Amino acid sequence: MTKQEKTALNMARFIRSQTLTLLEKLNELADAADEQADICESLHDHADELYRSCLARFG
Amino acid sequence: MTKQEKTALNMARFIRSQTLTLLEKLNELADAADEQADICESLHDHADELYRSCLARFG
Repeated sequence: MTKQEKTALNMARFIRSQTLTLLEKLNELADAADEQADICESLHDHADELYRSCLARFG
Repeated sequence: MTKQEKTALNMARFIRSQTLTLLEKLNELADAADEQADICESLHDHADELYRSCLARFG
């Protein structure tokens, strides 16, 4: 991979992990963050899809 | 807002900014990251929607 590709891939990994952490936090807030947790569940799946796509293309 | 809500809101802001940075990086790679940039454009819009939702609910 190029160095520029590696930066992007590392950032995609980081975003996937951050979105999981946020999902956990929103889930822990229960009813007080219910709709937000549902949006974040989708967000995390989308971050995972991006990471996988980068890995397959660059790697 | 609660302190737990503030943590979540701050994290949602951070993720929105990180996804924009990644989008810029993927766009700069042009054809070499085209599909990934298209996924990331959607990802950033979804992060913006999450942030806005948290802000309106917690704030």
